[PDB]
Amino acid sequence: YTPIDISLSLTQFLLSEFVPGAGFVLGLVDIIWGIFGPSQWDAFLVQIEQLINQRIEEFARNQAISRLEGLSNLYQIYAESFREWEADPTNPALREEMRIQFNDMNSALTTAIPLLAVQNYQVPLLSVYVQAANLHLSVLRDVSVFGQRWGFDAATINSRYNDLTRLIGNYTDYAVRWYNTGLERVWGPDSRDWVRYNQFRRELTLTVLDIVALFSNYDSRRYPIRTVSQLTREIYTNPVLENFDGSFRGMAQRIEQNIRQPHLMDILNSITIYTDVHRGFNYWSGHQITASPVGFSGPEFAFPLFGNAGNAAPPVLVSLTGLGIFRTLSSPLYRRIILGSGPNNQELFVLDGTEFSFASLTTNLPSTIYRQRGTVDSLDVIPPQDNSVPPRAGFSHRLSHVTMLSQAAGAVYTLRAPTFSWQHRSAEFNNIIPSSQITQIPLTKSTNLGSGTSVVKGPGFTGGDILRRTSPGQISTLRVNITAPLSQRYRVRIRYASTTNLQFHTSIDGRPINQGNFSATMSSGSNLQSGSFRTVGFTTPFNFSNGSSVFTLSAHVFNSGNEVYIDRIEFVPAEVT
Repeated sequence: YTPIDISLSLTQFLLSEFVPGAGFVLGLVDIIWGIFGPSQWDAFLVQIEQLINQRIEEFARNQAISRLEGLSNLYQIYAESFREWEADPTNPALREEMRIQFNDMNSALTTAIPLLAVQNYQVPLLSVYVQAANLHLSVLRDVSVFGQRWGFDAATINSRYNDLTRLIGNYTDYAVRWYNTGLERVWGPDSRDWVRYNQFRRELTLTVLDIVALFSNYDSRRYPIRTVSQLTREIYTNPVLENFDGSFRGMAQRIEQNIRQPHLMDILNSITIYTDVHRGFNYWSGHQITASPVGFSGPEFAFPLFGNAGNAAPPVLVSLTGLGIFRTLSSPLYRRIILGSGPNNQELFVLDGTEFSFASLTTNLPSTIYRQRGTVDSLDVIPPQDNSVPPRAGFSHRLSHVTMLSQAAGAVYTLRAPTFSWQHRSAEFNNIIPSSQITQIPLTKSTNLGSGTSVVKGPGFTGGDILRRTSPGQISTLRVNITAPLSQRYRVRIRYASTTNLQFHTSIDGRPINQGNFSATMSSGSNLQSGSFRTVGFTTPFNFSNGSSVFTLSAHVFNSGNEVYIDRIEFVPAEVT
């Protein structure tokens, strides 16, 4: 198991078991920290060193691995003490131990951390910094909750919660600043650079950004109970270009521009693939996709045809079944040639096959084969989050969209390189609001946008993209399914940024429900950082009248020309005060 396999399972844990307790505490031991030896840490460092091409200087490299082993042994002491204390929480002995162990844990973290942010080696240390920072917020969150019951005085507990608050933000900002710096250091003009650039973005989303997005949930006073997030960002693969022995000069810009722009989240319904021929070689020449709005709250639309519809063989219909497409086994075809080219005998850089497999927890589903299988497996770059069940059940992402990159007009060869888009399994097909948890629903999971609302690129720490609007109006509208008894009262919070004070109004099924004044959070022309956002609630609770409702959100009472950014809304049970 690699840094990518560990990280994916950690993310699964953090998305399903985010509640203060022993289980959380021991959870972090079984997944990451219950390890002995540099081995895993050296593996975490190598994974990024060999990507940005920067091996950390020896001394610093060893010192960093050493602190990691130190934090590992100590947390193992801490976790055991906590397990015992929670069992006999009154035993003054156990309660003094926890205060002893806590302090040591905390001070070790405060010291190890800067050594994981060594000058000039900030980028390759990055996944190891994120793992420590995650541990730290976790322990600060620990006193903040059980400090009194351990015997701490309200004054220290209050200072710890203040540290937890300052750091949740400091850590978030550091990770995003360095991720963005390596990412640009890796960019280049030719296609070889794009493959490296995209690979950095891909792996660092899986091992850094996906963790950072959950840092906000450590704020114990804001998320007292089980809170549940959803990651809506997309990661990409391009079989034809990632497996090519060479490099098409100056093609990077083209490749990026081909990636679908910020948009509301949609569910893939089908792909109809078209086959052409050249020199006795059939290949995937073009295709057409059809997708539905989240929750299928709208009708199935279709995108224009990507590529060209060839006649060489009849169209193949790939239609969604099960929990989606969790695997693609691609077959790239590189027909190279020793020059002499009138427009006729040409080089081919395309795919002549791909097997699509459908996810399921119950049964083994029949895949849909387009011509033949291949050896380029998606699982090798986007692995299961759970390796104790077949990949069909432990899959971490599901296919969302397939573009089609082609050769520039005037290029003398045939390039048919489709970029595949992958969606995190957490972004559920439906928006479900149950009881006994603070359900988070990002606004990209909206059924539709209001006039003038834009889906803008996320800042890096929100787990996906965010909506924006510069004048009073309706933001968006979303279908919601309540599994909790309708008797349940809820309250809504809105994580947002705004250069102005304004009102947010909500309405369920046309009926006005909440309204309130929210204030500004940033100066005009400031660049978004964790501080720019605020998560504010409405005081008045409400009930849902029906199982499936249409929730609408709008902003008012402000001059146009101001930027308003809205990330997500949270449905908090009324009993949580």
